[PDB]
Amino acid sequence: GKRRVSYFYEPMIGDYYYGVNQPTKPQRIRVTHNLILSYNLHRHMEINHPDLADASDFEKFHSLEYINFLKSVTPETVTDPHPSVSENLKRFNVDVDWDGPVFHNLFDYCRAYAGGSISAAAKLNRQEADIAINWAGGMHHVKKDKASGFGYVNDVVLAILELLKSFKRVLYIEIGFPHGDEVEEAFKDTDRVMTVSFHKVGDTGDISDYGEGKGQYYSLNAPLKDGLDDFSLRGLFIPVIHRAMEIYEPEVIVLQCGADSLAGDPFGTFNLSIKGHGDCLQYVRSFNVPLMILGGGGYTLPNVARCWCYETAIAVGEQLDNDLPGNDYMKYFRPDYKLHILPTNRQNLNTRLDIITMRETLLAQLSLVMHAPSVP
Repeated sequence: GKRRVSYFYEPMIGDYYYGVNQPTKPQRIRVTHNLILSYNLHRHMEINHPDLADASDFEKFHSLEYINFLKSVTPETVTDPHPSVSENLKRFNVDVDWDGPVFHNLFDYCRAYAGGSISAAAKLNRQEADIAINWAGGMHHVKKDKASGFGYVNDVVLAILELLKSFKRVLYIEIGFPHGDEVEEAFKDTDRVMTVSFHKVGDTGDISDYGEGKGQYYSLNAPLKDGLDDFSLRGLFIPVIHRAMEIYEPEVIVLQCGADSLAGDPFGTFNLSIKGHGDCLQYVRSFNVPLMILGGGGYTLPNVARCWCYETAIAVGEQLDNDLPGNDYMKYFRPDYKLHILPTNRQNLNTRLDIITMRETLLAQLSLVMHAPSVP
């Protein structure tokens, strides 16, 4: 009676990201896939090729001038760039200071990763999967007109728009490092999406940024300090999601599993193990409610691949051996060659009392949902 799990993967995505002549250059989705197969997880899920997204899909959320710019970005146009190209790279926040899809096939990279998310939504809509996974997605911080990180299109908004065609109520949860402001804002004035964001304290997503009009109280924010550990996160996550499920009764869940919240990420300050990150998914998966699982940020490639391999196993109801079976990227897991990671020595600035404080605030906010003028 296992859950039906559909796993979306474009095998050419590494080719779009690094070019056809770098087949062994480590690419986060290609390596994640490698680890998943090394644990025989293909035996427990359906592997699906996504339908590619196109510009018309992107333009539901994104500005035409931005999407046209992305179409123009090629190795020939951005190498020795004309000043007009450099100015656009700045205006649209496209970083060209690393090898990556900018220098290979940016637009098809976008079509493939976003297509995975929108294809996952369509499959959940047709009830052909109970859980749909797209690790290449989860780009929640991409703006209508600006890129961010690994992301150039906001596949999360696009996926949620797709789900709203068939589902009355969507619960979106995110455990990546930054606030997915762009997702929260896309849905801020509706009660047909509840957003719950666990993120580093920053410029957006304060604990009283809880929604507008029909959306009042349907945006939840947990702005957390440096050094978040498994214990702290669990103490907040489980009670808040327990109450959200009881009160909001979503028809479908989207979980963004951004891996920049892991210990030792060079662009995050949190201290989660893979067990502590995965515990969030384990709790969500315990509900027999349709589920989309997405990736996101995460800048220590071996830790990202371990994290999403482990979470694939959680999705399919398998336990994995911590001793890594042979894979095609073994040197990157030296010297211990384990699936799980240890937290660093980083102090947790989120005190026990800070966690109780935020918990009581969010639980109180959810109580106010019961008094909303109308029900979705």
